[PDB]
Amino acid sequence: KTEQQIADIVNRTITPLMQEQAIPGMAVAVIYQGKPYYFTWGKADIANNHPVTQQTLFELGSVSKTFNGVLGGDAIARGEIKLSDPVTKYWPELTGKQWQGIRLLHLATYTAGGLPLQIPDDVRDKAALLHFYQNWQPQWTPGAKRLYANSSIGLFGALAVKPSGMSYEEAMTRRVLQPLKLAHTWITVPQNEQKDYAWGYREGKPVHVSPGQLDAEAHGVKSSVIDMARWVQANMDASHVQEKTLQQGIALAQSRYWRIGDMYQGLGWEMLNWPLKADSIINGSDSKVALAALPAVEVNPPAPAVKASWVHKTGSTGGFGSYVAFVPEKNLGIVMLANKSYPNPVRVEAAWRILEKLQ
Repeated sequence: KTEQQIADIVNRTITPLMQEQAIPGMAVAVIYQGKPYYFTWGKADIANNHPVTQQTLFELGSVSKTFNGVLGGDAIARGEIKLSDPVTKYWPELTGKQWQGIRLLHLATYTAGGLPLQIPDDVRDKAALLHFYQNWQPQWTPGAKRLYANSSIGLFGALAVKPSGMSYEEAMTRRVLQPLKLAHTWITVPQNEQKDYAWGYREGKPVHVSPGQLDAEAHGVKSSVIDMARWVQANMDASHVQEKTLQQGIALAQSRYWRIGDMYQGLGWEMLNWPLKADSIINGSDSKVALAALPAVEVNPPAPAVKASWVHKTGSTGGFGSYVAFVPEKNLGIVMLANKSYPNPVRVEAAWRILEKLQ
């Protein structure tokens, strides 16, 4: 209930997590009764002894897919695209017969038929990207199986913005970031903000890898703890969001498009019915399960966003580990940002422990 109790609950979980996982720096935001509480620990840059602050930028990895889903939802609300539209409507160059029957819905929800996890490192331009998709051989018919893939949701983001006439980063900045006042959220970090951009660590060493094709769409957002708290607030309850297409896009990203066991696939967001057993989300986050091709069950028509849900997303990069989770029915949420990638089951367990103790 009190700020001191919230602080005690958060510190009791995060301090031993950082010690056990050898995390150099972390920033956490808790949304409790719709209000944000911010916490920072450790170092953004070990060698220069820079501390984590409320302005520190962390790489979100796959949490970037939530921004992709919402921008896609906003495009639907504008009347620019429809999830039922064929992929070929936005990329007429994809003449391959295997692309007939594949819709934007399938790209957004990993159900196109076995698109690969990543874009190959040698595919470095649009013609090479076209050749890659043109020669891709599906494993299953569209809608049969869900197989998590950056080449799937990455292409959804790229195509969703085509009617806008803007690049993906520009459409994301104008349509999502600026209206929600996310002033410390970037895809390309400007030179003047490099001083706040944390270093990611792997095996005790600073790591940096240049971005590849579709990185912005699938995995390229960087954000601060304050903006991530604002992102969770807006996604939990968009009633204050003045821009209607964005309010509607947020709601569309939490619609239930497919059922995969106990999980429901949204646009970027993944949801489970609330209340639930902690083991479902913890075991569910293990990469062996998360990356598995599993039968997908279409929800006809998509079920509108359910308030009684555990809505979440994990994400990592070579040097970062992030996790966001929220329960709209309880006006309760958490953001966990770290400059070391650590096991997903460990993130989910720590988030569950904090949110269980707060409720």
